[PDB]
Amino acid sequence: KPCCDHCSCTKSIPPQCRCTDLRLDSCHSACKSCICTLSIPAQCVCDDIDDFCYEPC
Amino acid sequence: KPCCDHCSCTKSIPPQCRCTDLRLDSCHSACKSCICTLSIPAQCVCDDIDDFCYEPC
Repeated sequence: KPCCDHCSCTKSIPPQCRCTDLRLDSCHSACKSCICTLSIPAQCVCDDIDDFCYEPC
Repeated sequence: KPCCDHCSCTKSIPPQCRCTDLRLDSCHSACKSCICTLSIPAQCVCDDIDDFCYEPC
């Protein structure tokens, strides 16, 4: 489920945006590159770059 | 080498702070939990929580 509570974007055109959220167990559904701690519950980061931010969670 | 360009902190006492930086190849030297993409060059995130921010990079 694609949402982001904290998005960071560059100030250029096209903008470069990422979600810095750390989430439990898994990244949102639209995340293509999800990296996670090797523990349970997993703490996971999406590091996809996009020209937009997902809507707030 | 411990620095952070973007730190996020809660507004409570004690504060809870993390570095959201995505870095190439590895996390700073003081990072205890570093997670990284499986690619080269690796893109890595520290998700340590601390009651402080590292100084800017």
